[PDB]
Amino acid sequence: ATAAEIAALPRQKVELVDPPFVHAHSQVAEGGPKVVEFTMVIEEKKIVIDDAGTEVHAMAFNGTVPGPLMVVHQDDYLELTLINPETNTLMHNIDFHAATGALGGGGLTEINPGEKTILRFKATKPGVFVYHCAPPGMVPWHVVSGMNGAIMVLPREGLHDGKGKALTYDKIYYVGEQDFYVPRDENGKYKKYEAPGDAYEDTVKVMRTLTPTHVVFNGAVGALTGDKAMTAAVGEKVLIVHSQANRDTRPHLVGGHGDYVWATGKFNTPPDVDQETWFIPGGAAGAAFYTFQQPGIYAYVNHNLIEAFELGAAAHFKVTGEWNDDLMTSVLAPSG
Amino acid sequence: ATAAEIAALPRQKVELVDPPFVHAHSQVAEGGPKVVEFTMVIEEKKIVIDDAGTEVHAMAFNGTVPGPLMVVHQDDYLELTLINPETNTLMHNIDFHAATGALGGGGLTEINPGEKTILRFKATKPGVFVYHCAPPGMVPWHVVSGMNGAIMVLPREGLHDGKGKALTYDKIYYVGEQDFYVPRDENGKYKKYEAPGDAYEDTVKVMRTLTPTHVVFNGAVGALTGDKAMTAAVGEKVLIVHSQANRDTRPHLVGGHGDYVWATGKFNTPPDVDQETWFIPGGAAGAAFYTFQQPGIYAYVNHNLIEAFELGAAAHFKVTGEWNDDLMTSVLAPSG
Amino acid sequence: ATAAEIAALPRQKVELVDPPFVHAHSQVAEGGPKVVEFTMVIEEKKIVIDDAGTEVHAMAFNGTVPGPLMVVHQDDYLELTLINPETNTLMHNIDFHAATGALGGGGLTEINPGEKTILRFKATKPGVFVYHCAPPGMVPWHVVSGMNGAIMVLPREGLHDGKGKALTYDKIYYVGEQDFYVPRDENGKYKKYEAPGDAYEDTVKVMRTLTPTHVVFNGAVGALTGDKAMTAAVGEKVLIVHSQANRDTRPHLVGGHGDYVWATGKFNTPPDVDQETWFIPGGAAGAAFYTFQQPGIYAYVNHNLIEAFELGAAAHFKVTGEWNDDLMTSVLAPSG
Ligand SMILES: O=N[O-]
Ligand SMILES: O=N[O-]
Ligand SMILES: O=N[O-]
Ligand SMILES: [Cu+2]
Ligand SMILES: [Cu+2]
Ligand SMILES: [Cu+2]
Ligand SMILES: [Cu+2]
Ligand SMILES: [Cu+2]
Ligand SMILES: [Cu+2]
Repeated sequence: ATAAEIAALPRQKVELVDPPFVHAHSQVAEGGPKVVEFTMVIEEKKIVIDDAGTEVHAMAFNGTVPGPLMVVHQDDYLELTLINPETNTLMHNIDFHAATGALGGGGLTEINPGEKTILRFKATKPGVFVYHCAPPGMVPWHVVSGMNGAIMVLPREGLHDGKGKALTYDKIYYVGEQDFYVPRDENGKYKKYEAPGDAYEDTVKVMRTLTPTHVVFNGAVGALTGDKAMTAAVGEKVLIVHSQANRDTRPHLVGGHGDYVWATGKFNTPPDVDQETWFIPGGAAGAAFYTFQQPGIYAYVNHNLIEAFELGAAAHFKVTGEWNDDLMTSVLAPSG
Repeated sequence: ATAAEIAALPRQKVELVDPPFVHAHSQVAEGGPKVVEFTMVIEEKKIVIDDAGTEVHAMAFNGTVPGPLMVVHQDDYLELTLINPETNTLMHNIDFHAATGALGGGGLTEINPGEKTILRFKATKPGVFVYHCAPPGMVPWHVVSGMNGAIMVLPREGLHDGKGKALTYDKIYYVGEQDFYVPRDENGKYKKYEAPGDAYEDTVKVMRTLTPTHVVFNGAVGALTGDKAMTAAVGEKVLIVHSQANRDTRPHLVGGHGDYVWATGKFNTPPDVDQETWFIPGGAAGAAFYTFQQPGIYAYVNHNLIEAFELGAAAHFKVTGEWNDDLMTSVLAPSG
Repeated sequence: ATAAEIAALPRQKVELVDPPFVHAHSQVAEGGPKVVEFTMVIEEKKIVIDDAGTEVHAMAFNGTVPGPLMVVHQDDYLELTLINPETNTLMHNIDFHAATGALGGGGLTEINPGEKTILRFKATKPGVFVYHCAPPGMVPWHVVSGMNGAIMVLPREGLHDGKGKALTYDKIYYVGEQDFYVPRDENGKYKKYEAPGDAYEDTVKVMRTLTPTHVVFNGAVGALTGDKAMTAAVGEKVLIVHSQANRDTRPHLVGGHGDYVWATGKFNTPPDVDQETWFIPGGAAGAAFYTFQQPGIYAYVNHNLIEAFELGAAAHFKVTGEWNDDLMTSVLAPSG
């Protein structure tokens, strides 16, 4: 397309929403290609990641960890206005794994505190993709400080299974998984720092052990539980997008399955089916489609159970509806 | 189907056998859907896992680590009677990843010592699936104490390749891989405990390093080597079911291949072919089909070779038959 | 084929080149099956792997880490003459994951210093495969000392996508990724030794932590950068073969994609497409095909960013050509 043709395309400004929710969109594209506009302000901010009060100096796109899910359709253009407020202290940028050129956009979006930039790229490939900050020489530190999220590039005709049958979800959730490396003192207690820079040296030492102290969903142990548990109903079709920008994960819906899973996150790659536990490598996003069949509470976890239950990688789903005794029944309840 | 229809299905009791062997079954279903009954007694007992007398207080379904492989066909019902003797000290339950609802059955099978329960579930999806104990609040501790196994839900018409041709094995083995986390004193010696609970704190500390002290097959270093090597003959077709309920593994048959590998373990997902090393994520089972072409001793390992040869994840296959010089030949033996 | 039939086949002597380059070959087979001859001399030598002068006692096939890529076609025979110079101190052998029998050839190629051997095997399965040394009792030590490489067994008809359309590359690069476990002294300084055997005990203790001190490409931090950055031009199709003989990796071309990726490395397994980050388990090789569309510098990394940017797993591609503003453009460059 020529600059003239792109300039003639319609523009649509989208208001982002905080994970695990996803901004309104249509699965099947409405009309032809458009330039979809998003705006995100970067906030370096202290966040608490567990019940003990452990703090992390997060580097957050749009103020959240993970950053929000941006949704467009194949061949649409995503135009991001990225702002680094003067209140921040570090330079930041953004690398869209969905984009082509200049290190995912990283080479064209380096902004110091007090600056902004607008990047536009054509979303030529359909799938879910990670996006993350990557300042030369300080790449992993920004990413494991929570500066990452994902986008979804839907095929213009929506999702289909491996044989061409349409797959239409009733609702979608975006689960961003984050590995944190928090320094500890001599008593094994997590340390707190005044400014982000103060924690750098101590944090890199922990990062080098390749052993996170916390592995969480939506920025904190238990973030997606209780009144923040995800919800569904028997018969409801749910797409769960999951990302991990730095480390491998293996999602599992306890009590359910992944009916169709684009484990690589790419929609032109046929989805695996009837999955118990799928695998998403560090640096990628994946998506699982499931139709709930039983009511009750479900856990959704990274299936290295130590990471799930000791480190924080566990969420819950509350599901309404009628119990199905054909699928499962307690013939004899626990008894002597 | 109707309530009367389910109640009218035949019921069949099957006797289990210890891993790596598998109980009698037919690859193609015999007759229509049935309710297949199994019974397993849980045994908490000390087992020695290496050549230095290292002990683990195992939590073993049917007295073995891994628990036995249960085999049924798609749309049969699996009805398990699970028994927790009064001589045990902990509450246990079971989550079948093959099942749908109540956390895989975990929510309906919590049995204290002195209790039993009977769970029935319809095996709606074909494939090999992990099953494991999962008491709320102590899930990884039970799983890494060896309380896990797998089941195989065969398609009613048996296995097929990606093109629809039948794949009929001559024999099948079940290799359960276990990551253990045994505490050590300050001198580096593995600690011993009187009761399972006594080791809880020390064990969770090791678990949090995400670094197992041992990674073994069939519950101990060298359990499937030497006089306990698995066997085959040139020309024989073998299915090797492999599971890991908590941590990733990458099986490899040294000197062989995985001709067809359902790496995700699900039969409706076409198998990868001609594999050198496949990948099974923690929380899943996989299956590899191979026709032996050469006689001799083969090693079968988790291909992180440190895990295989330093930590214990190495098994052997002893294969009889005629050597094929076309496939391989020493043109010039080692010589000065 | 009979011994006589094999004896009658034409032979072709190949001259190997140092990674990441690949020796001359034809994608589509030129004529019928042949016996392709290769010769490699094993060199035990010191290599410096980081800018702090850290040393590793490398055990290098052909004198490099990784060993060179050998290319043949399906059903050709690969005849390797392996030499262990009297100047070396250890016995070595070779296991080709591409081969069938005798532990991949390892059981037939054990040569002490001063000996040589000639092994011939039929390349019956198409794809990229790892090859590595594996002396009984000291397998991982040789592999993590850099004694591994890969070979590519091309289909006779060249590469094809999942629907049969031909995929012909303009350039091919071989990236061998190595996990190193270098002992440190009481002050965190890396130790040096005057003999390979002298570091054995210290090295095994680090290996057991399953935590590498370095993760590098072509044997050293920054190896494939600067004077060694890989090159291409906009419009060129490039195949990147990547192997890791002992530990998992997750390749990612920063600013690009894996248009077609045989993640399992096997050509009869259809490639995944539009990949952002692919996964190669320890003990395997994989291959990604990409057509460059933007000029500039690209980073190529293992996407656990700590492994890439703290431990050393990062390479660069320098691409020439015209920038494409349709694919990506800076609407507003970084500014106040
Ligand atoms: O089935 N998840 O523990
Ligand atoms: O080919 N197994 O080391
Ligand atoms: O997109 N690689 O950090
Ligand atoms: Cu940043
Ligand atoms: Cu990235
Ligand atoms: Cu238990
Ligand atoms: Cu589970
Ligand atoms: Cu060697
Ligand atoms: Cu190997």
